[PDB]
Parts: sequence; structure tokens; C-alpha cells
Amino acid sequence: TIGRISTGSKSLDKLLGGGIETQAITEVFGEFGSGKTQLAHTLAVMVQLPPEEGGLNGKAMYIDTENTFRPERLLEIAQNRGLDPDEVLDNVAYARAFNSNHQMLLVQQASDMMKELLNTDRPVKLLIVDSLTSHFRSEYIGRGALAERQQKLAKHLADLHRLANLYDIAVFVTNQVQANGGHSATLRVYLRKGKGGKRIARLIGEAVFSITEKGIED
Ligand SMILES: [Ca+2]
Repeated sequence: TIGRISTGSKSLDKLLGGGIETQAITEVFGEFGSGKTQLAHTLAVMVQLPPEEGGLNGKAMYIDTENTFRPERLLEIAQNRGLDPDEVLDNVAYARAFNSNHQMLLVQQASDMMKELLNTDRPVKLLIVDSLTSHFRSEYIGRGALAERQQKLAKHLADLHRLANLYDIAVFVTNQVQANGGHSATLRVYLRKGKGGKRIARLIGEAVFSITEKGIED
């Protein structure tokens, strides 16, 4: 549907109101193996497709903080969906965020890059930040550092929301459930492991999906 990227699952798209939205931040929470990273890799392929096939004829940028990006997985999803894998890999730009300060600087650097590429036929339409809070949690420790950590995270989310609106891109971020917090910034989706190997998504009703050779499916 209009301005949305399909997840690869019709059930998950229905729950999301058609898929992930441009000009917005979608935040997916869950433990390791819940489907969050698999969903990010599938969306990096889906965004490239025409709108009738659930994409935006776009490119993706994947920012990693905990070594989760797998080009071979994109290659596999592309091959299994009948798409050209070299084209798919050429359209997903990868950058590692080394620490929380660098992670925050990457938003302005991505903004500078998208600006110069304004005339391009295939613009970036999806920005993924996998494990959004990992560097903030490991660099701000002790009870006294919590307020500062939250303040820096809020500023980072505000910079991402501004990026989504200046370039009409979908921002997709992954995180883990927090004992304290907190959004204001988003659309929050919790992912769980289901029976057998299915995964369940819930908005913070519910939708069932699976992890296959094609990435995310029903
Ligand atoms: Ca996963």
C-alpha cells in the first residue's frame, strides 16, 4: 500500500496496516532469534521491488552495532525469491557503528549522502539500525549514567525521525525489552518465538509468521 514496504508476510503487513511506513520509525523488540534481524534482512530486499510487489524501487542502508549484518543471507533471500542476487547486494549499503558517538554521527553522514544523491533514480528508501541501544547500554554504566544514556538515545531517535521526514525513508530499528524506560519517536512491535519455529508479532493485535529460505513468510 501507499508509502509502505512489505515485510514478506501478508499477516504481518495486515497487523502493521500494510507494511512498514516511510516518514516513520518502526521499532521491533525481542530477544535473540525472535525474527528481528531476519525481518531487517527481508525488508532490505523488499524495498527494492516495485510497489505492486511490496517495495519502493529503492535502496537500503544497514547500520549494525553487534555484528548481525549478513550479505550471504541477502544473497539467499534474493536467489530463493527469483531475484538477481548481485543487484540486491549492490542496493544494500552497509556501515558499522563503532560506538554510541559514532552511531549518532552516522545519522548526519547518511543525511549528507542522501542530499548529494537527490537526482538518483533509485534513492535510499529504508534505513535499518540493528541493536539500536547496544552501544548506549555498554558505554553509560552505573545508576548515575542512566539519565544521560536516555537523553542521548532520545536525541538519536529525534535525529532519525528528522532523517525519515527529510528523505521520505522508512527507519527500521531493532531493540530488546527493557526493565525501565520507555518511542514518543515510533510504532513499537514485540516479537516472540512461537510453536515449532513460527514467530509471533504484537503491537505495543497479533500476527503469526515464519522464517524461511525466502526470509520472512506467513
Ligand atoms: Ca532474528
